[PDB]
Amino acid sequence: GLVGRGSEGMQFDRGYLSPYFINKPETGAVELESPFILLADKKISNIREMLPVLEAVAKAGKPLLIIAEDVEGEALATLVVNTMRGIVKVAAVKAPGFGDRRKAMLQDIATLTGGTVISEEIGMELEKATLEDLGQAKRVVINKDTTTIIDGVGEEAAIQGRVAQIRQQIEEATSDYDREKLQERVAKLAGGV
Repeated sequence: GLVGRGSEGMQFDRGYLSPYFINKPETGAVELESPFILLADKKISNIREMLPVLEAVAKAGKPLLIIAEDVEGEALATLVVNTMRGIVKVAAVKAPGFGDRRKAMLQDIATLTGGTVISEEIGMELEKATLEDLGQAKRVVINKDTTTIIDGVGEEAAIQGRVAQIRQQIEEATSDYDREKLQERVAKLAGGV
């Protein structure tokens, strides 16, 4: 099953949470150059937990892609109004998958991009997130159905280590279904380098 080409980015089947993020109307897509990337494993709905990071990226002068369980209510509303006013170049999408796998893929993305997942179970506060926790990529492209992360800035050794972790998980898998879902994570990681 050789792939006769180089990587084409890490792509997952989640699209923009608002059409007002679209900055490339020709292709109905959001294209962000050198974006910061926020990874959170919970639903973001309060403006309170969104402003700190927003002011941070606004200060650095960089676009931001937010990947969380979901982004809605006042939080989403604040992202939309500020993006339309041109104060920040943001886009929000739901994290891929569900359950434990959703969490594992959020970590795949964090590792690929040099970011840190803002994890609810361990007590991490979104309002306490800093630029250091944000991941980065050369570019991201989001349309109605997908999100593509191009050239994540993660440490090469860390990314290779994550692939090795998944490889071991595959050997320990008990079904072709599980093995293919694990292999899917490997292919996505390989696509983002």
